[PDB]
Amino acid sequence: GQQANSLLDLMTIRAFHSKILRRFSLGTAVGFRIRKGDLTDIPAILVFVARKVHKKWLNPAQCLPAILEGPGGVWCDVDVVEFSMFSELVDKLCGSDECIGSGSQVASHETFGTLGAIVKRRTGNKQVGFLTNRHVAPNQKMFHPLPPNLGPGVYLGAVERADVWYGIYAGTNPETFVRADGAFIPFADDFDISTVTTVVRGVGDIGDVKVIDLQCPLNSLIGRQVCKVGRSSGHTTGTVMAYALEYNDEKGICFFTDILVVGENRQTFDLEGDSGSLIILTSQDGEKPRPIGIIWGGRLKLTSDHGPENWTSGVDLGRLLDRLELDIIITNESLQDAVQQQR
Amino acid sequence: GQQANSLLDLMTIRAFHSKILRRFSLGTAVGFRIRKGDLTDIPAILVFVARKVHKKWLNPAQCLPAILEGPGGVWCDVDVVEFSYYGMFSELVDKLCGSDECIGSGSQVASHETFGTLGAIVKRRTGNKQVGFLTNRHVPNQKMFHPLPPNLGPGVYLGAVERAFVRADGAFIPFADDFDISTVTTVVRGVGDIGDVKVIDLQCPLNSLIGRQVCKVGRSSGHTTGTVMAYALEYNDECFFTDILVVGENRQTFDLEGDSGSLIILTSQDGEKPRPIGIIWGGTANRGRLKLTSDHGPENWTSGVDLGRLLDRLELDIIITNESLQDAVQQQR
Amino acid sequence: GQQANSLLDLMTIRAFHSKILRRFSLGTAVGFRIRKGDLTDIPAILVFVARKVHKKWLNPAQCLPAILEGPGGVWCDVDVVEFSYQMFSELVDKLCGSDECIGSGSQVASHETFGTLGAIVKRRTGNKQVGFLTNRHVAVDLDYPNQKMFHPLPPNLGPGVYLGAVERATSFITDDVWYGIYAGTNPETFVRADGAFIPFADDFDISTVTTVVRGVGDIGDVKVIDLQCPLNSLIGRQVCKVGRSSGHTTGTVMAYALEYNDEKGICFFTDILVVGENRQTFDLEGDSGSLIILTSQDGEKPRPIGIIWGGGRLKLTSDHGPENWTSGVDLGRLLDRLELDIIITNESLQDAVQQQR
Ligand SMILES: Nc1ncnc2c1ncn2[C@@H]1O[C@H](COP(=O)(O)OP(=O)(O)OP(=O)(O)O)[C@@H](O)[C@H]1O
Ligand SMILES: Nc1ncnc2c1ncn2[C@@H]1O[C@H](COP(=O)(O)OP(=O)(O)OP(=O)(O)O)[C@@H](O)[C@H]1O
Ligand SMILES: Nc1ncnc2c1ncn2[C@@H]1O[C@H](COP(=O)(O)OP(=O)(O)OP(=O)(O)O)[C@@H](O)[C@H]1O
Ligand SMILES: [Mg+2]
Ligand SMILES: [Mg+2]
Ligand SMILES: [Mg+2]
Repeated sequence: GQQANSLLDLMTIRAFHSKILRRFSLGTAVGFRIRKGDLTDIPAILVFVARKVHKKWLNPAQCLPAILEGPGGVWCDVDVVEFSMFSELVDKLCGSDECIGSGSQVASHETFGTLGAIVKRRTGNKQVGFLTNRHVAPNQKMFHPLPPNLGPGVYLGAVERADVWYGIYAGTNPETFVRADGAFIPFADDFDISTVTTVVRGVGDIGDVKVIDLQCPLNSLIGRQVCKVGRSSGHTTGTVMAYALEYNDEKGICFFTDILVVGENRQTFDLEGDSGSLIILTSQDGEKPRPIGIIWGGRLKLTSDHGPENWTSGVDLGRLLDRLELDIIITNESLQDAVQQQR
Repeated sequence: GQQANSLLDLMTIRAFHSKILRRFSLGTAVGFRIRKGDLTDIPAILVFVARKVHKKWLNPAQCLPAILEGPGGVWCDVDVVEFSYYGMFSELVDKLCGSDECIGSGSQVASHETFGTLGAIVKRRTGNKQVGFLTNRHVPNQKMFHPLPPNLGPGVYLGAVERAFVRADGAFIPFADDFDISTVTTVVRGVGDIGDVKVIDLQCPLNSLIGRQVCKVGRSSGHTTGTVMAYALEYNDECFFTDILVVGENRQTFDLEGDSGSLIILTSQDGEKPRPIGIIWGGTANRGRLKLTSDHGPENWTSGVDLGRLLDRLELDIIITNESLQDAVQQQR
Repeated sequence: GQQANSLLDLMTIRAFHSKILRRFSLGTAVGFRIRKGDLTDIPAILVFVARKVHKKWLNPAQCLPAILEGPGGVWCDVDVVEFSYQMFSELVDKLCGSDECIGSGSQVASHETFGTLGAIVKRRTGNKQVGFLTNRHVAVDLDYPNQKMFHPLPPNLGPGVYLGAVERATSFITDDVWYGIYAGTNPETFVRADGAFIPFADDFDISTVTTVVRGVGDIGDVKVIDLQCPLNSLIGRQVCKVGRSSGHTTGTVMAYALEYNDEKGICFFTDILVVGENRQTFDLEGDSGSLIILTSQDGEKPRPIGIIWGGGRLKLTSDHGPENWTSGVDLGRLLDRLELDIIITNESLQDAVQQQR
């Protein structure tokens, strides 16, 4: 009966008790216990409650336990958490730059956001396009910086358009369930890809996607510093606080997202319009920063001294690329290789 | 014909001219004249008007006089004030709203219909001598929880509200039969130990109440300090009477919505314990402007229910030490 | 083929190229080129666009040229500007009803609207009535109990004295269809920013009126905006305004002769554009009608040049957000249009009052 040591361990304990944990919680996630506002190294399932109160005011047997035991004697802690812009860089991202890349504004007749990454299809026509958040509203036409009806811009491409077993074994509410996801926009045939850069302007050259391994120690992901560059807030930095967040409505889970990020220094990590931004691990030892997710477009009580903070939903990048069968392009050389290999 | 020297003097003068004063005012109160934004020592009837303008733009019949004489030649000043009915995050507020291990003055109390602040720990003077708490009376029992009622969130059941123009009033919630009173403290967190209620004497000099610094601890704004600006406020739109008027210090609001029921406490000027004089009244909590200086915009004002007169009418005694509280629990029948 | 050297030079160039300038812009004005957030001394036509973007995202049809040449070879620059279409003090308190006099900056209100008194004026001819000048409200219900001005409030809202009734606008050249077609106006929507004259009521006590501008002081005579003199007499000059909502503010004149577009043509014209100094707004709602006054950095008395017109992004630098802009009505031309003279001393007012017929 060993203590949990990985994201998978926490996720199976959380799943094993999910039906009961939804009875007294708004949702759950996995990470490290947060105690007196500070991150611990104690693996835990984070339980989100509408209002966190002292034990004395809870009904008998309404107090969440401190420990949970899953299959095989693997155990973990239980942690209760309450769930209640103008710069040179932003100016370049929104249309004043001579190149298009990560951070650039992308807009349709219906939505607007940030271009996350330049990617290519692994198979088939091997088209070169970009990756951004999947908006929750088929042939949606993407322009930078604005669609024709609102102002000038070039046509980038159309969003590529693409379950019962979720409601069966995950207990999702089929009427309301949404899993945070990304979308692939292949570049239109007549779009000039020589105007594309693989650099992230506010950070610099990035390395290849950092795959989130669910069996490695938790401090590989939880507590890591990240940054993002988006059209609305420019450059911001945050911390990865949790993984595999489940959110609950009255009849089951209604929201899942892979990554939870909180901005540093009680500052918001993202604003509306930053959805699609690349979530990047900042470099701690001199290596190139590596992306881990995409921002997907409530407040979180972390300190008792200050008010609740905004939180950010992220899509696991490595699993997104696998699901869409895409490769990230991180050099101009790789990009020119990808372009000439389009069929 | 001596000048007015007490609250009673001002009020008897005010009553004698009541109809005449209401004809061109939203309401009246008694206190000290406010001149060039500063409090004077000049006893005055405060006349509250929707919009204060220079006399040159007023018709003579609407211009208020500067002096009024009541029965027996007792006289006072008349002071015109622009007025209207219409118009956070800290360790302390967190404790008041549910994270503390005790319940007391400042603690959040809520029902399915209302929410506010617990003002004082009190007991019935006679009969069964039940121990309960005092808060504002909101304008079929309304049974109260800390911090939240079952339909909105977690909390312990405190008790049901006892039911006793709108006059500002407080209400007594006797603690439920199964409530653990050992979780109650008579300390006002953020202020300390308080002394006994300070009776508002209507015949002593005005400077005992008007102009005194006060503080309150409430679930919405934590600790704030202010000044008592007037007594015996009467309002008539076309309506409501409250005992105490407070304006927050440093052009900062004295209360926010949810602070109603908070204890209004005279700060200690010489080393004695601070003494309560009132309870914040709900309604007019967030609503209401008050022009005090022409340098700054209008300021918020707060309504207070006279505590000493509230306790008498409900026949309650305030409990101000945890020893007195332990005793009162043992004497309940 | 000389460079443009006056407002008239820039405006004739702008007219000669009206079709090209209007096809992809929200509007145009004339002034000095703005570069890297700063005013230059380069005469230019300002072209206002909803979003300013890099050349790489523009079709050659939509990319504006940097220079335009008109008839006779006279040329100028073209500058692209990103565009679009409550304060408490001792002064504001006096302006809103606590002062013992009425004058420029005082609050004036009707049953429907409120604003600022601009200037004390008199008719040149006829009965030579004394009154005041304020903005002409558009989209307002000007029917019998709505042209009645009071200070500070109308009888339904509070106390105040009756000042007079707004005189309907007698005109414009825009109303001539023949001229309108040549200028490209849309008749269905076009609005000319304008002022209005309120003659004082027969029983209004004019001895309660002052010609002083509180917060600035005594003013000189109206400064006529000359269209053939060098641009730096107006463009870039610092101005101030006293109004009921924001009290005293200072700004800079950024452009002249703004023409604003809609789907069919020109729908708004105003004479002056002002931007507040130090990234702070020049006006708030209710300051409309305030006198726009040239500040005197020399020792002469400040001179009025316009009136604030009432009821825009104008993003100038990349580090700061968009700034508000203010529409001003050319005072000298407004006075000519309404056949009015401004009264600038309290002795001169008494003369005009005794000279009323
Ligand atoms: N179902 C519930 N609803 C609301 N609050 C609860 C519930 N269950 C437990 N709590 C509160 O949460 C507390 C446990 O919080 P948590 O597990 O985060 O402690 P911690 O992390 O060690 O310390 P900190 O509170 O500083 O994080 C319990 O003592 C109880 O007061
Ligand atoms: N019915 C009324 N409605 C509105 N305003 C009035 C009315 N009657 C008097 N006033 C205004 O109130 C003024 C008197 O104000 P007040 O009594 O407050 O003077 P003060 O306190 O000595 O000086 P300050 O005005 O600085 O407080 C009068 O000069 C008049 O302008
Ligand atoms: N129709 C249009 N819509 C939006 N933007 C345009 C249009 N035509 C040109 N532009 C942009 O406007 C720019 C010209 O701007 P402008 O004339 O203000 O330059 P500048 O004043 O010398 O420098 P600054 O940009 O610092 O003012 C061109 O580089 C082009 O990117
Ligand atoms: Mg914790
Ligand atoms: Mg006064
Ligand atoms: Mg420019």
